Amino acid sequence: STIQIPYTITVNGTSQNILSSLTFNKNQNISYKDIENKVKSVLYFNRGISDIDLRLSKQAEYTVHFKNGTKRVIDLKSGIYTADLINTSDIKAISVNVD
Ligand code: NA
Ligand code: NA
Repeated sequence: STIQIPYTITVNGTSQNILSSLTFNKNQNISYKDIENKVKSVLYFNRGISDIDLRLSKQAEYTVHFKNGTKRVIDLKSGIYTADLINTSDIKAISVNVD
């Protein structure tokens, strides 16, 4: 009843094509706040980037890449106010960039 959604994290750059993914429930509507929590978890455990490191970064975002070719960029240092939910099975991949 779960699926993997691939993700990548850019902090200072790697020379690798890392095949990492996050576990989500299949075909479930979720919020951008839910995704933000999962992004924060992998930032900490994979890269040692804590919430305080995000507070002290000049810019940070994650981007949801949809299967239809469109994207939504979420600013990790700003509030999330949309009520829109998105379906996990419509998501192709998630990218994260922290400065
Ligand atoms: Na990278
Ligand atoms: Na913003």
